[PDB]
Amino acid sequence: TVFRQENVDDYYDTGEELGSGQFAVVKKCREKSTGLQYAAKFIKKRRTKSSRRGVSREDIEREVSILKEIQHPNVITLHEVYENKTDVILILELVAGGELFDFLAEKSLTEEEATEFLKQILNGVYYLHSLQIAHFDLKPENIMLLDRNVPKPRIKIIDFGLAHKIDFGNEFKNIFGTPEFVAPEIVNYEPLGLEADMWSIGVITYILLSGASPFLGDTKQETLANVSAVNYEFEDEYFSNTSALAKDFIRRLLVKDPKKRMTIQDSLQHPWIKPPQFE
Ligand SMILES: Nc1ncnc2c1ncn2[C@@H]1O[C@H](COP(=O)(O)OP(=O)(O)NP(=O)(O)O)[C@@H](O)[C@H]1O
Repeated sequence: TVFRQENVDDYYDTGEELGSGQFAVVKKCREKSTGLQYAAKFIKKRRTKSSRRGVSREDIEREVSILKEIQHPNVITLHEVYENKTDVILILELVAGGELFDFLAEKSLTEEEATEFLKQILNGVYYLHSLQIAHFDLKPENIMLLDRNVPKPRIKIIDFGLAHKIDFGNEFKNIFGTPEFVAPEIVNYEPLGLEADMWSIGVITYILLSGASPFLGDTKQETLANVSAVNYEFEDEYFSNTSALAKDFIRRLLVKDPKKRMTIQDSLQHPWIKPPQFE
């Protein structure tokens, strides 16, 4: 699929840098015709047929296709796409309140504050999974707040760089996100499905409640070994006054066998809730 090839600077003015990844730099921008602000994600294209630098056209088109399908309060949306010889430029919904990662760094959360965030994450993931979209890179950096200065911030899931449509219940292409957050099936290069996101949600929940990471070792390989072995525990120092239902929720997500793990629908009915890899 080919995108708009006009100069993005003819239609937008760019401002501050919002962040960067391994694929992209993201800048605040303002559309000239409307005065509305967006996040322009510049993704560097591959320069050759066999290069490791940049992102393949297949991968860029997948992220764009997935983003084009999305419309939900807890996910970012895609406004426009441009391209030139060097970059594809995705004009994304702006999330101006910073990462959940930054917010957590500033202040461990009460169970209420943690569930406030978590219910919104679950709603966003319920939407994605209903569409058979596995995000495959859920972690606190990829949850962003609309406004960080309110007592109950609204959030949006970002970073669809690893997202895939799951047509047959599993896909096999070795996707591999961030070691602290990946499920055992990712570590073991097994077929992957929507269940991998549910494991990541378990890890996120553990961190929200404690400020500690359940599998983190001193090296990436050690983290990955810990993940595969389900080598975590609830340290009393962090969890002694945390509710047993909260621990139950996490326990039912941090399950090696993806078939035995809670689904997104299960997680919403749970009594606690219910109303790249190499060094
Ligand atoms: N819609 C947005 N609004 C505000 N900031 C954003 C937005 N999208 C991305 N960012 C920031 O830009 C950073 C990089 O974007 P991201 O989509 O993660 O790029 P990537 O290089 O494709 N993937 P990764 O390597 O996993 O970071 C993020 O970590 C955020 O800090």
